[PDB]
Amino acid sequence: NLAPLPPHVPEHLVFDFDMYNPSNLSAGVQEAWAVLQESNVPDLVWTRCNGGHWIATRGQLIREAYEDYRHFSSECPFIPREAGEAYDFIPTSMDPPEQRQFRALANQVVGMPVVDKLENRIQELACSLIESLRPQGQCNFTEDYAEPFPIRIFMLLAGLPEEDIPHLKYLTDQMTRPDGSMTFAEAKEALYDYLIPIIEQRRQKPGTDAISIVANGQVNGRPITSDEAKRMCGLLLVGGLETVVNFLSFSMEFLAKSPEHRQELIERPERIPAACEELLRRFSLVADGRILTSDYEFHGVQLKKGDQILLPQMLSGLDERENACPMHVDFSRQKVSHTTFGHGSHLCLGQHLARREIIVTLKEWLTRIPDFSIAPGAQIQHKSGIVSGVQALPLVWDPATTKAV
Ligand code: HEM
Ligand SMILES: CC1(C)[C@H]2CC(=O)[C@]1(C)C[C@H]2O
Ligand SMILES: [K+]
Repeated sequence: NLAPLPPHVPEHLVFDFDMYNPSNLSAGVQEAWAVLQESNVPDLVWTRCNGGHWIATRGQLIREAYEDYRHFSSECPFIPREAGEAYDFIPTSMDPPEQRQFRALANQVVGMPVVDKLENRIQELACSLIESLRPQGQCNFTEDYAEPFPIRIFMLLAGLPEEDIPHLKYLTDQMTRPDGSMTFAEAKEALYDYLIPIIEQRRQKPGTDAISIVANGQVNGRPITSDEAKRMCGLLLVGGLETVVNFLSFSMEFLAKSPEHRQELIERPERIPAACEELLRRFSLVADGRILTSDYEFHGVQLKKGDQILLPQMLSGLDERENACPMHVDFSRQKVSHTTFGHGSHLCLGQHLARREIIVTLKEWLTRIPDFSIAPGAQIQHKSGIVSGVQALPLVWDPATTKAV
């Protein structure tokens, strides 16, 4: 239901958008969010859903807010408030100056030098999974590739057993698209419960895995504490288990529905890096926010200290004012503008791993399975949250049109 309208919010700014169950979700989750950018809607609106919060609907305001960390703090970055308050991951729950020291440590496990390290294991696993699917002429892409590929890469990088994936995937699901079986705080508690003994073991007997690197690392000189290491590893788990996993399904659903864009990439494989970028814009999928540190007049709207503001990273690139014809996918876009990996001091540290996983998937899938479609009669359902997603993606192809390499 709807929270009572606070006294300082004018009535002409009310627009009751539900980020966990938007009205037009049946048309596609990105399209459902894009109703916030129709001609009747102001640049900054208030929704009474999920406890009541502001929403910035346009790339210009979203970028400005993410840059101004003095007014828009990441101390409480999730809606609803009880989730944002419980949220204490590092570095995301910190503002500069304190935040920055932890980014260098995190960069040690997912930074560009490390991604070049994993280059061939990433390639090897993608090829292995796709060739296993190729003769079947069908798959459930979410379960058969979108989950195993990024998650098994992350679990190897973190030195965690693959048998733990269903448990951990359940918990990160509850932090991003809750089904109501757990609050965010309970899921976060359960994630830390998993991590605490592992952190302890790898500070006594350190190794070469990402948890060992974070847990034995230094933070601008001084040792990291066990608690900080846990709060960093929690974040890396969510990123490894929820981001590329869900993005790959949006991308493959689009290609399965658009033979012309497929053929363009088969005909012209060197455009695949650019296509990755244009797909990251069109099927952007993260939406978090900030909390006001003081009363502040922002673009002619009076924001109050403690107000939460959703700053949908998803919406910047779908904004017609940043990209003409924003809902159309054009691999030859001159200037692809988006904030899919965030903006400001919290720019995604995993984005280099993410791009490699996406580009390797596209190259290696189209090589072996150039021609595929949605299974006949299937209605693809999307789900909305902090990270939006695809419920299921049944694909079909003629094994005779395929190639083993
Ligand atoms: C398509 C894939 C991905 C997308 C769209 C994405 C998106 C984002 C966004 C929007 C933020 C900024 C959050 C904010 O400002 O509140 C972020 C931060 C971050 N992401 Fe990613 N992410 C992706 C993949 C990953 C992966 C695979 C990892 C692996 C560990 C990762 C690690 C991080 C970290 C550590 C931060 C925090 C940086 C900081 O707070 O200083 N990301 N991501
Ligand atoms: C918003 C995020 C997607 C981003 C920062 C978070 O807390 C995430 C949920 C995981 C990481 O990639
Ligand atoms: K918090």
